[PDB]
Amino acid sequence: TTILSVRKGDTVVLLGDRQVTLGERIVAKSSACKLRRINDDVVIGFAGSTADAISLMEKLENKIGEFPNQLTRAAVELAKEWRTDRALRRLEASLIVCSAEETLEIDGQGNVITPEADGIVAIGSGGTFAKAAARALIDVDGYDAEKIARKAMRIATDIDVFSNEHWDVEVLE
Amino acid sequence: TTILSVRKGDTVVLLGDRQVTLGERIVAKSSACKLRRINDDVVIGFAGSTADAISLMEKLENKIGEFPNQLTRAAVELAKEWRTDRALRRLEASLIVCSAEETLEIDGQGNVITPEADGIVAIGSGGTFAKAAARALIDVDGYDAEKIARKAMRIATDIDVFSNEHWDVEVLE
Amino acid sequence: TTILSVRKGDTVVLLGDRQVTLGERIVAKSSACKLRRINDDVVIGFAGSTADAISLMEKLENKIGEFPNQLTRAAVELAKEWRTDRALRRLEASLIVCSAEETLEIDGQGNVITPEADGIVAIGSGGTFAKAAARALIDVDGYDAEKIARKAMRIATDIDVFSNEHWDVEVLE
Amino acid sequence: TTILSVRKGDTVVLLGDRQVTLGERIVAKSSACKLRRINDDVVIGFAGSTADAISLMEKLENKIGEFPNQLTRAAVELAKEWRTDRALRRLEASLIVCSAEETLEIDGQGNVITPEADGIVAIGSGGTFAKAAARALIDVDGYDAEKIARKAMRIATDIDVFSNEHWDVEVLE
Amino acid sequence: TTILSVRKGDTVVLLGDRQVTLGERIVAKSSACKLRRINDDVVIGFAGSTADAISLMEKLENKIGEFPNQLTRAAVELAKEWRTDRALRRLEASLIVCSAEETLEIDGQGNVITPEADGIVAIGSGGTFAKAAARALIDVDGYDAEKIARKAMRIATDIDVFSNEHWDVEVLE
Amino acid sequence: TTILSVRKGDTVVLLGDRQVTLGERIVAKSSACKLRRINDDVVIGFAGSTADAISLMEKLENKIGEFPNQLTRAAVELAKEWRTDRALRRLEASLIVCSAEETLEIDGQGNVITPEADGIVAIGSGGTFAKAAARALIDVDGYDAEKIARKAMRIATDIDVFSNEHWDVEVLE
Amino acid sequence: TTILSVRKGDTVVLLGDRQVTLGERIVAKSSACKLRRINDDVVIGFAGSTADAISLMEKLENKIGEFPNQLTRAAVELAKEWRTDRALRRLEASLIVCSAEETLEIDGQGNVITPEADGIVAIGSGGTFAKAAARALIDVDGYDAEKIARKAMRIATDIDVFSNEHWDVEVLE
Amino acid sequence: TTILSVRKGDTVVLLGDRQVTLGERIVAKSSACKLRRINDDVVIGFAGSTADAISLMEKLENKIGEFPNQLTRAAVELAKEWRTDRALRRLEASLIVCSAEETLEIDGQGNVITPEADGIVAIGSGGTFAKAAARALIDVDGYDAEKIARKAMRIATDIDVFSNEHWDVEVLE
Amino acid sequence: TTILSVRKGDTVVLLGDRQVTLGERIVAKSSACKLRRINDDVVIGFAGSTADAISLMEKLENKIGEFPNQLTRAAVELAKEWRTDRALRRLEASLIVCSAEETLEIDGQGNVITPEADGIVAIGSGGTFAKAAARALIDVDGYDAEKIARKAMRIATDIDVFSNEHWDVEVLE
Amino acid sequence: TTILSVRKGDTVVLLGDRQVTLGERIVAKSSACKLRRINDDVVIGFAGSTADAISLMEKLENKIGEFPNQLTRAAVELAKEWRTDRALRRLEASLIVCSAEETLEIDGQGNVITPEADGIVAIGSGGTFAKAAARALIDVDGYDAEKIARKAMRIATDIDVFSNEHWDVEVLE
Amino acid sequence: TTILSVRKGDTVVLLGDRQVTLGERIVAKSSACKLRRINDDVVIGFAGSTADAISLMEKLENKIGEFPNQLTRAAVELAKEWRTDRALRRLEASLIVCSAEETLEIDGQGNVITPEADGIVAIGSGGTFAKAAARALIDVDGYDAEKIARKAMRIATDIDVFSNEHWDVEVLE
Ligand SMILES: [Mg+2]
Ligand SMILES: [Mg+2]
Ligand SMILES: [Mg+2]
Ligand SMILES: [Mg+2]
Ligand SMILES: [Mg+2]
Ligand SMILES: [Mg+2]
Ligand SMILES: [Mg+2]
Ligand SMILES: [Mg+2]
Ligand SMILES: [Mg+2]
Ligand SMILES: [Mg+2]
Ligand SMILES: [Mg+2]
Repeated sequence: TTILSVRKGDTVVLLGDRQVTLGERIVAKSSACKLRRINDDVVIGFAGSTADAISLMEKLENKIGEFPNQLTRAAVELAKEWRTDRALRRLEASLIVCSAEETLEIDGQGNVITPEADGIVAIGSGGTFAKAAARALIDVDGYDAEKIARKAMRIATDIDVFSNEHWDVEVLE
Repeated sequence: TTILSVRKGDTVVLLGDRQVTLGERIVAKSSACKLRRINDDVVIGFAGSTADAISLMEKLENKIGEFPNQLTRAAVELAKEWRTDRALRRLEASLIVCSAEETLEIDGQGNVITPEADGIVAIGSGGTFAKAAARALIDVDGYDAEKIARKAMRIATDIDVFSNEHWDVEVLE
Repeated sequence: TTILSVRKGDTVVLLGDRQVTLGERIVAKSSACKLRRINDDVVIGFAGSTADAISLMEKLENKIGEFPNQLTRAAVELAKEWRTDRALRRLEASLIVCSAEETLEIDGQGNVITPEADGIVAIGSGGTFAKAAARALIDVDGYDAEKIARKAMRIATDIDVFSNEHWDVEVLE
Repeated sequence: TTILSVRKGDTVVLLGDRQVTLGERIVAKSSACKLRRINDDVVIGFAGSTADAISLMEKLENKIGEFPNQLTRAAVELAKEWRTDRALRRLEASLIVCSAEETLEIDGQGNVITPEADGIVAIGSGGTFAKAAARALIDVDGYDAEKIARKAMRIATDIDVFSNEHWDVEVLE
Repeated sequence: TTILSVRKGDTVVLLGDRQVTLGERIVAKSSACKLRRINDDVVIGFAGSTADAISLMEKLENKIGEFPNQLTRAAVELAKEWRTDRALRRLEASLIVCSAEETLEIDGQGNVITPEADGIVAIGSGGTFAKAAARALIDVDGYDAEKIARKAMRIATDIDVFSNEHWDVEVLE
Repeated sequence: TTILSVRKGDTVVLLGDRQVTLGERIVAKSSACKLRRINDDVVIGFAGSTADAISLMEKLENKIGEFPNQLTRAAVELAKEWRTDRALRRLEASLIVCSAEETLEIDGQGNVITPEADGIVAIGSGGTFAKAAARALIDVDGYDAEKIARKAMRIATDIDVFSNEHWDVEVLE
Repeated sequence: TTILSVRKGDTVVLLGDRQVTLGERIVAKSSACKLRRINDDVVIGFAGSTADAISLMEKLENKIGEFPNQLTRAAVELAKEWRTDRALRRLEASLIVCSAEETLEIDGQGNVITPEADGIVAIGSGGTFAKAAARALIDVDGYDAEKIARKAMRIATDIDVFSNEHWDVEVLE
Repeated sequence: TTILSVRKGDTVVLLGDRQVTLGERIVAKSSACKLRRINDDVVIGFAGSTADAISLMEKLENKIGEFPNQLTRAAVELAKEWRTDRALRRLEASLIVCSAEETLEIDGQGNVITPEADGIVAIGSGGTFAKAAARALIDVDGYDAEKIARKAMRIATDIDVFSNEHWDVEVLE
Repeated sequence: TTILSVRKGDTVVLLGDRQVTLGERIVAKSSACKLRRINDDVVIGFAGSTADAISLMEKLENKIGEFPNQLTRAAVELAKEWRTDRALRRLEASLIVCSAEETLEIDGQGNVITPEADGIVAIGSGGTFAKAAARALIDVDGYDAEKIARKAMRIATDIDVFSNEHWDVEVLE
Repeated sequence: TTILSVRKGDTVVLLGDRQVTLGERIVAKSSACKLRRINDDVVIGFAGSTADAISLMEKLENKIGEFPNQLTRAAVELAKEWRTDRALRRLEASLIVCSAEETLEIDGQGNVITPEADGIVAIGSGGTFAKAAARALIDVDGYDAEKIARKAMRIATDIDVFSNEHWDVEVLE
Repeated sequence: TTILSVRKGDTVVLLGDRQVTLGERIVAKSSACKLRRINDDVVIGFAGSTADAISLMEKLENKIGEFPNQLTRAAVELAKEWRTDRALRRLEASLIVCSAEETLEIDGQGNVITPEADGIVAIGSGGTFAKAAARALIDVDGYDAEKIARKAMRIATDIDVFSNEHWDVEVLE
């Protein structure tokens, strides 16, 4: 999987590939969407199984419900619960949560990561390749957020045998 | 095990072999049915033990009871429960769920997989071989769903030492 | 251990050897009975320790109590419980359950296995050898159920270092 | 450890050595008693730690309280509980239970073993050596139960680096 | 694999199935012959890869060349070399060597096994099942060597997921 | 990797993908040719590293040099050497060798495999998927060897994360 | 395996059972001789495969050839070679070497063991049980060497699942 | 991670680096703060994930709430709970707790460590290097607490591949 | 750690070193007291973490509260609880408990060990060295309890890399 | 380590960082050069230890000596030797070999990899990140080879905890 | 072990502790010298066993003999041989080689490390602690090389349970 978010200027994008892999060996679906809206202001992308990811999304919605305009706090509360709940701990996933304003990466080790100044966040087997590629373009004139994101996904997914070339795209802002 | 579903035209079929293997070594039964009807509109096939599969079937019936004509939703709710319930998580199985309209694959990793456009879904040690074979025939003139499914089962079960040549067949639509 | 059941004609037999082995290397008892009656219609043989086997027998009696004339259903319910109960899952055993009418094999993987048409079921380290031997004799004129079972036990228990030549015998139907 | 019981004629003996070993390496006590009376009619010897063994003794007393003159049943009920109780299962021990009439060996695998006709039972790292030695003497004129037991302990404990030459002795029956 | 030899009366047979399995998972060929003649008086069947088996056959021919009418000695010399040669020891195979007069089983553990009085020898994942089945029939009137062998192969190969129903047959003697 | 050969009619084809994967994780080259001609009559494809595959190719050329029109024999001699040479045994590869007349698969387990009647052979992580797909089309009117091979490669390489969509093609015949 | 030697008075006996076990689970031969003469004065019994044991026997003959009337030295030289030769070190076996005068046990750890004053030596899975039994009888009036050895083999082989009741016997010294 | 506290004179400092590392191989954030105030008198630094560390911080706040002016006791009570709570035990973290007066190190092994007279405490992969460096400077004229801490962080974080050069600083007192 | 108790004459001493080691690699504190008084008559030393040891101390105080002048009984009850409580079982520690009259060693294996006649008890990585040294001096004229204990601690802590030369001393008694 | 080569236009650059890491955890040198010239036309960079890398360099010089103007062939011959030589196979390294004309990557798996059309090759823990970054810039106006390489090294070495910011640079062309 | 070298000004020192540890557990000698002169200009310290270290010293003397005033080259040639010689590779050691002019660290991974500008090099379990401490003092007025080295050794050896407080000292330059 490769989920990438680039914020540049008045815009932020989120991309994910669509490959589901079994046994680290075979592609079982090449057209699975890994991004979900949860309102007008917030989208989220996931690496991990449908069930794991969705269970964690729902718990996150509850944390946004409780802390309505502190995205970061909700994220942290989610991570806290995730690490202490026996059930949740049996799940593997990583999430990126995106608003017009903030972007957060949350994993099952309990890290809650915001971008450096460059506005770049990524998860998945392909994520680091994407981050690298994006960073190469972040300060180059003519490259808006989307263009950066697309070129980086191409590069990352070409590299990552566990990610494909078919992407979902969200934009905010 | 090999369970295969092919949807072509106004018809969908589901096939499963009948081999039960112990210790990945020996055949203990060559005549076990791996398909269950649960009403007029829905059949389901399983890879895994009688007990594990059935326990998961029953939880799925409950999810259909609660979400009566959203087969996909029921599947997703099942997967959610399966991944978070301590007990269910100790079970190994995979399911394919078939209606006139939809087909879903659900596993214990929490994946919920629908076919690509070709209408093909399969699980079990033989499943991917069957999917490959079916995809070779999906767009070929003269091959309806049943004929495709039978030829692919022959091929896949000939290859998979854990699947046999005796099949159960369901048809819908 | 070797527990074998052969049904031929209007007769069924159940045999078990009497060896208890420790550490997979030394015989601690050569005279342990591995068969138990639980009413007039039903006997049961076990591979596994006295305690594990009996605990599972008692849970099975309860399942027969709840589903009085569906031996098969009780068996399945037992298997279901066995697979989902944390405690039961820590036990190693396999059972064969015999009535005049039905014979079932239940193991800790959650399989519930009925014989093929040949009426033969067996468990234990020696079970598959016994099954093979019995099958060779099932359709031969002059061999009733008991005679088949005895010859197959000789053969299987000669081969299995974990089974001995001393057998308990039940007859029904 | 070596605990040995020999029943011959109108007499039964129980012996245990007195060595406590740590880390399978060093002797921490050479004068620990491994036998306990629990009334006039019943003694018991243990292999395993003081705490484990005693916890299991107490549960056994309760089983004798409930089944007052079925020593064998109590033993079996104890084994049943031991195997299903999460807590008890974390204990390592083996026990021999002796009355004028019966002798039983119970372990943490859930075996409940009575002697063959020769009246010999043993547990511990040294137990099998002792059994062998005792059996050599069981049918020899001039050797009563005690004499057999002592000679066998000498032999077994000389062999077993985890047992010593200092023994506790009980006689009944 | 299943290679079986039955000697009864003035006749001996050797059978082998034809399944080649990769990764203990998939059938790569269902029509591979596992028997070789090496002159008028001697045939040999193998479990193991073409290359391993043949390399060992050739070394065996050399041992027969050197010890021309002591089949048993040749076998033993082969086993001796096989166990001490670094190269040969990296091979996995088992062989059965058959003449009008003698039958020997040789493996990579260095065992050299001749039949018991019943004239039955077998190797391969299926071998023991076959032996069991054959032994059940060895003393039954009407069953010559071939008939026994065929029925046993059916039974064994039906059981062994790593053996198939297509057999090669040699007869001597 | 996916290397596939289909012989139908007076024609045989050989295809290989071009992906090189490191650490089972990342694509390091997407344009590597895995097929080599060695004269006018013989081509060969490999799964494995450039160095391992080539070393084995050269030893195979020598075997053809020595046994000029027994392709099968050369293959077998190669396999024999490969399995007994200490150095060669440290290599991982699989080969398919193709002439107008014969096709062979050789691996590092020492198997030498010829097609069944359907004329199909394949190796690599994607090979079995390709074989399945090809077999589905082998007897269907309109599908010559090349067309079969291309469709099966699409299917297999779409499935195998370790194979790509860029193929080299040889034809003979 | 159980090989036992008892020296009492002006007599020494050597016994071995005849069971060959594969995979530590099935008996492949119940009639294999584990004793070999090598001249008029010296016999030897082995635990381990025919090939390993014989290879080591032959090296021992050479050591006796070089040190003709120091049985003990030959034994030690053999052990020395066995421990330093790469090839020999890959073999599993233990030997007992018997003359009218001396008895030695040699293993693959490089121990060379002579009896205590009681004249008893034993190897194999069953060896220590046999030693224990023999020691119980060594000093009892009426038991000559053979009688002791036979009773101890019964006892040890009854206990050892890897030894049987069929014995070869040599007498000297 | 490197968290360091140096107390010298009427001043104490606490430093932490800002690197978050994934998979022990890649830096995911170089600007994460690892220090938290919890009132006017007490700050705390952590090695471990945001979620684990914060969960443990909150439990510590509760312990300070219950034992208001025994920092050391709270620390010990926290450690006690941490070691006995199933959930907490699944977390990896280490903490340093600092007041004007006391400094404590608490880890998941249940150690509660106060500085030696030199006033130095440190945790993390880099902690022991920092301790070593600080100790070299503790008694040297001209080096106040901050200066010592800064130089030791440079040194330790230069060495530790899992710590970076960007530090957060607290001073008390 | 090294905790040692020597009782000689009308005096008993208890000593412990002060080293705390992390990761079996580094000294984190060289001045940690490992002895605690709990009233006028009883002191106790521990090997293990502050938290584990203290938790177990407190449970021991409760056992003394309940069995006020049976120190041995309290110890045994503690051990019983410790071995059956899920939480306590996750702790590693060993204790020595000392009164004017009795001395006991308790570990997490559930052993409860009293001295031999020589009045010596010790725990920790250095404990057995200390016991050896003390036993060498126990019967030598001029050496009272304290002098013995000090010399043995020197010797043992010089040897044990996990114990240091700084000791806490208690005397009774 | 990060070694990167970018060829763009009539220029090629080769960069390597200078960090040497021990135990995958501490930096032992931050100023080690990982590039070596070997004549006027050819430079080479290495990941791996000085000794391993240099040993392999010297063998490569010999291969260039033997195949003077086929850089690619030398590389392949080196890889061949490296994979078959027992000694060389014990070394861990990867190399990049650069001339004005060709660039090759050689590893210990025996891969020999040339760049895609983009002219980019990289090895080391950081290599794939550098490749990703370089690829993002390869086709952008204003970025010559050096500028691309420098920016990609910054990015990759920022990410790779096993690479640093200090680089050696060669230019050809 | 801790071997440390500090070069400052016109002077270089080399120190080593004297502790030999067995089984990572016990000190077997506290007075072993780990430094050797090999002429007037060169000393060397080692971590590792006497035999390993000395064998490697001798090979190094030969390399200095061959490259008389290129200390660095000799070191590199030694490392080269060490990594390719089968025998040498079975040794564990690390060395520091010191002259008036150069200092080199050589290990069994094949690294050859010279100091950074600060002139500090160290090996052994304690080495990194020493390096850290030394670096803290390197630029501080009043601290010559020896004084730095001594203070760092104190600190490092106090930390490292595998190093002691007794040091050997050489001075040059
Ligand atoms: Mg890809
Ligand atoms: Mg099949
Ligand atoms: Mg048997
Ligand atoms: Mg002893
Ligand atoms: Mg089969
Ligand atoms: Mg693919
Ligand atoms: Mg036996
Ligand atoms: Mg750093
Ligand atoms: Mg010490
Ligand atoms: Mg870095
Ligand atoms: Mg120290």
